[PDB]
Amino acid sequence: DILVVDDEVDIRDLVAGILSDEGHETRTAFDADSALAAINDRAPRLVFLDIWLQGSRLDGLALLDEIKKQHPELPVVMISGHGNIETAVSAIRRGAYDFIEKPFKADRLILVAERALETS
Repeated sequence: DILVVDDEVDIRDLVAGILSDEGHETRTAFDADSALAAINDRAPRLVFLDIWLQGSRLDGLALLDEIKKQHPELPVVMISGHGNIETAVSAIRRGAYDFIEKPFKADRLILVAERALETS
């Protein structure tokens, strides 16, 4: 499976839509509790995780740490905004595979998803 964790419904729908159109089965979550429950239900192949997760008990990086602690082999790709490159590089230092910055194109998203799925 491939889990998309983002409180921003528009970006989450766009990401899930692009990946589903490419032939991947997608699952969505909107915070730390919904994401952790979805992974414990069935471990996904890949996770796309928003760096903020506004309204969540745990923000994107605090959730990344939790996912990495519980599932070290599970690749996590961050999704960030303009001016967040230092937070995205901090996420890579903490185990994130990569990051994608908004506004992003579909081919870029599929490429990073592809690249993350090969390292196994």
